[PDB]
Amino acid sequence: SRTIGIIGAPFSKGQPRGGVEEGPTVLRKAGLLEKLKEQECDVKDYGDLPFADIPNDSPFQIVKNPRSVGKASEQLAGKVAEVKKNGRISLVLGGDHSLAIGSISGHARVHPDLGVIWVDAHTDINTPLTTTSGNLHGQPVSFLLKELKGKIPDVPGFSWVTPCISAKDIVYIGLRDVDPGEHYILKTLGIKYFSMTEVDRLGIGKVMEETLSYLLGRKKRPIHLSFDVDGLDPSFTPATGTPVVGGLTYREGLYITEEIYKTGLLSGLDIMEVNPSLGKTPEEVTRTVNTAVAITLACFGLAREGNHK
Amino acid sequence: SRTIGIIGAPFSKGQPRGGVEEGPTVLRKAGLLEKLKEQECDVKDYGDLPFADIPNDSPFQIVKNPRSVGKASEQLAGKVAEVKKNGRISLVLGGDHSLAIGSISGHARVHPDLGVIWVDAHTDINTPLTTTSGNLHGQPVSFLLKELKGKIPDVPGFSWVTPCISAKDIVYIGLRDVDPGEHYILKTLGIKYFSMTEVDRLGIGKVMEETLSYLLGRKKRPIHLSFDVDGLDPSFTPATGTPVVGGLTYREGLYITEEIYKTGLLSGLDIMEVNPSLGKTPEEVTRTVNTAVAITLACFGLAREGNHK
Amino acid sequence: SRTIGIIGAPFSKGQPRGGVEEGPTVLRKAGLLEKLKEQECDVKDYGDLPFADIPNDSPFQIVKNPRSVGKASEQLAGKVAEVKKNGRISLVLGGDHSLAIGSISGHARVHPDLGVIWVDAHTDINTPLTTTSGNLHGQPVSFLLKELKGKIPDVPGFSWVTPCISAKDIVYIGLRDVDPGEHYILKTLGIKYFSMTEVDRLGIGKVMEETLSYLLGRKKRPIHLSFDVDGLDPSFTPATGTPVVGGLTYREGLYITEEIYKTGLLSGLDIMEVNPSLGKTPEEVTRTVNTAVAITLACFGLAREGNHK
Ligand SMILES: N[C@@H](CSCC[B-](O)(O)O)C(=O)O
Ligand SMILES: N[C@@H](CSCC[B-](O)(O)O)C(=O)O
Ligand SMILES: N[C@@H](CSCC[B-](O)(O)O)C(=O)O
Ligand SMILES: [Mn+2]
Ligand SMILES: [Mn+2]
Ligand SMILES: [Mn+2]
Ligand SMILES: [Mn+2]
Ligand SMILES: [Mn+2]
Ligand SMILES: [Mn+2]
Repeated sequence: SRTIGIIGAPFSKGQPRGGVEEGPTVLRKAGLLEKLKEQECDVKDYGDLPFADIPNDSPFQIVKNPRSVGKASEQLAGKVAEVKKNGRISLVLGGDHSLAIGSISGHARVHPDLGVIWVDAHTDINTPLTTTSGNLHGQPVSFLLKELKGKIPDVPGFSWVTPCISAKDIVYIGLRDVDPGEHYILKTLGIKYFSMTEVDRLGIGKVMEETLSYLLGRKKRPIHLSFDVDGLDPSFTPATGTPVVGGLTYREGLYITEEIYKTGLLSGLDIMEVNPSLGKTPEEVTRTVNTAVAITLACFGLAREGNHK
Repeated sequence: SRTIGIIGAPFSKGQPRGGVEEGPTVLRKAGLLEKLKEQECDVKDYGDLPFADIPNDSPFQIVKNPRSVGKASEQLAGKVAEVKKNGRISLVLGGDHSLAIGSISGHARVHPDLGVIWVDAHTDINTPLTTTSGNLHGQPVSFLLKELKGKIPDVPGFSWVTPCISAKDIVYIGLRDVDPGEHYILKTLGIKYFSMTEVDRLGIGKVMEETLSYLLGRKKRPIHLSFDVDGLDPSFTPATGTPVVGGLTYREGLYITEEIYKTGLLSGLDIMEVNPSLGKTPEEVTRTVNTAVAITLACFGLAREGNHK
Repeated sequence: SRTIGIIGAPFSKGQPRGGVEEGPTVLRKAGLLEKLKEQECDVKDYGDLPFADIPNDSPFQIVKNPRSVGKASEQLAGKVAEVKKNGRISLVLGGDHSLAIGSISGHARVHPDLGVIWVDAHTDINTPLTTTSGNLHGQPVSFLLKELKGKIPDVPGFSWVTPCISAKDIVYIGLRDVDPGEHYILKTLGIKYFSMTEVDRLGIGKVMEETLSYLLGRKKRPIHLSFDVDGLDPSFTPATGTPVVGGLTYREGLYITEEIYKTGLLSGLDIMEVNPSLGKTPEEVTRTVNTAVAITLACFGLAREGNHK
């Protein structure tokens, strides 16, 4: 089969609300491990990463906690390279999407040929100089794209970073709130994306066929799914830091993941931006967490038509 | 036109919660008859079947109320054969889906060439030996399929049963919670099914075109729609005994039924698993019942584009 | 670019509930102007039309307030012809859809070649003689269609009306509650329509491609989008006078409008039937209004993939 390599990443300094740290904990408490075990893959829990805080982490321009966000990805990258070394799918239950920098970097150190599918309401492709909020959870892709090196200033904390993925190797699914600058980068660099407009016109079925043919056409290769829980509509994942109406349906989230599983090329997965302290009610938290687990489970074989040994 | 042959079937011993008996009553009280009359078909109410209880109905292995569930279908089968004899569409407003055994049997005694469309979140294809719950409302198809005879043990109450439908003659629409054994039967026997995954990939439009071409391709023939209210999402039919998230939308339920009506081959209909005592609030009950009536009405001509004489 | 010509039309006598008058006000207070200004079009606010009441406006048969509804459209028509004269897109934030009579008339006096896309749960094609409610907000299309002249009796208030649009030049999107007589007109006249049934079968993507090819096939030409807020499901626009379940999703409303914008042929827009006094709660009002603004904004360039100068 395909072994699972779990990695906790309770980090929240890539953004303002500290609750996303709760992510790994709640995800675990929801029985994620035994459910993956109920399925058919070996679960190797590498535990939760201990991110020692950086006492004097002054901002870079408008960018906050640059050193914390940077060392957090650095640790994670080395962590992801090890699970991928022990021949496994890296499964990061993170806090804020700024961790994708480390997740994808450590992943690419083992399989530099990987292609990325980014399910998000946002592009998270802002740079230190285009950012207006200064939150690093909305800039991970800029530090990763090869075509943007030269546009990324040397920020404290990211000297280790080497642009690992090119414009032609990533696909966005679910966009609906892209910054004017981010949109400029999408269109200028020619990044493949399926915003809600496209999902509406093609239907999720044609969307998945097209993103997979676009990435797996010429050559088969490792697939890194970075999944931001806010890619789905707030009625399904309300306990997230930046929710936007008109998102992917419960069902569309499962299709995406069931189709990615079937390629048999999943190599790394990120389950990001879940923040239970942001659910209106205790059920809003339970709804967001269960949808996140259901999502993760489809990535590893859980199919709605059924399964059997 | 096409005459309607209504049949009440207030039976609940095919499962654990006794409220599904309420089905016929609430469905009637919702004005189902006068609304069908407002449309263009003759309504002949054969009343509600009186299912005398079996005093000493001991279990078969783990299967409960086998004799009650069996005689309930037996009566219903003979009842369905009569309405189909008086040249009409049999319309069973049942309790639990175990009644499908009788509905489809009595139907096939008149038109053994019928093809079946099973709208459900479940396959209900468990046998007495594969069942874990032992509830007969999740085993009707096994007693019906010809390819499973030889696998079905002789259960008290079903000596009258003769496998009437073959694997190649039934289509599932809406699956999302199939047991590991049920999935084995689907795949082994090669039963046509459109789980939520397929509905997501093809869209309900291609799904209906494909299930109808699959059943009505070679030859036109009587169509039996067995509709489990839980085939639709709990946000539309919450007052049911086994609800599952990610189901058919209000709109998708109507399309299915509007397309089935248009074939002009509807011959039998089952409106199952509605249980008002299971609605959280009085409106949860009203929502589930009205959606059930709206569904039944589309089966008989009610179209969203409009109608006229 | 394409200049915007805003027109307030706080009129409610085309129907029974007086709250729709609130429309222009709430729509404005929601920041509609500055948001359109944030985009890329010149906003010229022609203010809100003052509809002096007609003291002795007795009914025509069963038709109520004929003289008020008629003079309201008459003023509006002359108003719409002026904005269209100052080279702009007429944007009417009305009350009840009876105003479409004036909106489309004054529009056609400037561009008689316009084609119409009518997003509604209803056809609003009843005549004075087929109407049963006698509310003029459900009869605007009959006074407009050229093929129905001869069927429209001379009603007090509409002597100025000259059938401006032919059957072949209008497309309906979202129908789900058409009167038996209205359906007769649709089918008899051969009006192009995509009811919810079609939206379900084709998907909104094929629907928009087909309605645009149907109208913009032979020749490009001015497009008048008359948008009834009730065309969308009540879960998105609950504060409307005649809501019907099974409507267009939040996302489908945006696709329609994003695709219409892209043709670059939008010439007139009506944002009708919003009635805040009909929202159950203050958020039901806010939900209906924001969805209406989001809709209007997509008509003028707001795209979910993003925008930039
Ligand atoms: N465009 C916004 C996006 S914040 C959302 C971040 B994330 O996708 O990770 O939740 C920015 O620059 O902060
Ligand atoms: N697979 C379950 C299904 S229970 C649902 C039954 B019915 O579809 O009729 O609601 C079982 O064997 O009890
Ligand atoms: N068919 C109904 C429709 S009322 C709905 C009007 B409107 O679409 O404008 O909201 C009638 O004749 O009053
Ligand atoms: Mn993100
Ligand atoms: Mn996001
Ligand atoms: Mn069932
Ligand atoms: Mn079921
Ligand atoms: Mn209208
Ligand atoms: Mn309407």
